[PDB]
Amino acid sequence: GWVIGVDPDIGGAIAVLSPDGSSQVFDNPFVHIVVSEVIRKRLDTKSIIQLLRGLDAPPGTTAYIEKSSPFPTDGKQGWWSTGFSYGLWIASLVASGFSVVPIASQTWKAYFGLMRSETPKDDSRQAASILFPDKDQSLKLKKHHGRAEALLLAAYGKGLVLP
Amino acid sequence: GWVIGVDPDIGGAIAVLSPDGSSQVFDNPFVHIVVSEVIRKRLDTKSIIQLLRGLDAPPGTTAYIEKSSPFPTDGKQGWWSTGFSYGLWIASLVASGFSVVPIASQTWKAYFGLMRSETPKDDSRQAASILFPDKDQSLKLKKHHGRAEALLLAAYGKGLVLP
DNA sequence: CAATCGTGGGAGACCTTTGGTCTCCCTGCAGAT
DNA sequence: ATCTGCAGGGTCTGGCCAGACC
DNA sequence: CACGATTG
Ligand SMILES: [Mn+2]
Ligand SMILES: [Mn+2]
Ligand SMILES: [Mn+2]
Ligand SMILES: [Mn+2]
Repeated sequence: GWVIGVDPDIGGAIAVLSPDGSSQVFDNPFVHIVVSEVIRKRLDTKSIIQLLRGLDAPPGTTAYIEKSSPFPTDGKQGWWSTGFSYGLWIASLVASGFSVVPIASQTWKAYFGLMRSETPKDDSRQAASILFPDKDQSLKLKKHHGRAEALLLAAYGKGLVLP
Repeated sequence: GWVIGVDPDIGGAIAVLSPDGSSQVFDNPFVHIVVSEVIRKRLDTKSIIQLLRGLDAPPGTTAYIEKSSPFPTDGKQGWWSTGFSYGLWIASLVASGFSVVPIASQTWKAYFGLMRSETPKDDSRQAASILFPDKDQSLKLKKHHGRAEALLLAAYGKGLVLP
């Protein structure tokens, strides 16, 4: 009954579903660092691992993480950060005792009927609100689509269905 | 007394130096996976974690990892893998109780006088053989330059000097 | 703070800082000795 | 196996093609 | 997706 979902990008989130139906969602911790004399956001390694140590999810809990698949038209910094966020999350999840199952974005979108949307991030927040109504106040901003994708990944791995 | 050096690429290595002067060097564990219907080498996350947790180095031991600096002329997959390997190693080292200090490749090269070499991989192997003569049999192949790079990073953090 | 937009990008360490100069790692294939 | 050369590249799923996505 | 802006 324990399922973890991870949206790994810099505005992403981690969702935890418990066997009693309750859910948690945490924004991905980040820090500001200096790269090439400008400011960049990067995931906070220590806060991520400290977040995972304090979860009540037992070892062997499956973590469903979105498969890294950046676009060819994305720049090389987008490719680096997609890879960096992917490896940092996977290593943190494996070291915390969790079994990592990568899920393509096409898989959970087709599962919830979210393919070919004009507003995919808004539809994600709507679908996660319907699946997790106690998280509806945590999904009202446009920036909360990372929270929704983490919830939908965990909802996919748990086998929940929309009404 | 205890210093760890990490060369994070797919042919890289991790070197561990003990306060009695002895040394160990392990090739980076990897697996073959399928990406876009071809075979790719990716770092073996679970084997890296259990390698770090089998070390006798106490928690708080500083792990010097080569700083990520892919070239602008490198392709977007090289940027992805450089980022992925960097984040996978950093999260693995932090979760195992080690403190991570990134070191630019120019830093330990200048400290050992290896800059502007026409055969830099050969020179790293010869420099590591002189610093760690019980690893001379483990540095005889050209592919062993990742073992040398990890040994030299660890030698930089320990303050060793060449004769 | 929160949202929107347009394009896809290096980064780093000294030298003798206040910018300039110069340096450095790879991946992913194919083929050959 | 081990080394060399060279240019810098998507990847995925639902069934080689088609069409989808961060 | 990232990055480096601009918008109120
Ligand atoms: Mn995502
Ligand atoms: Mn996201
Ligand atoms: Mn290296
Ligand atoms: Mn290397």
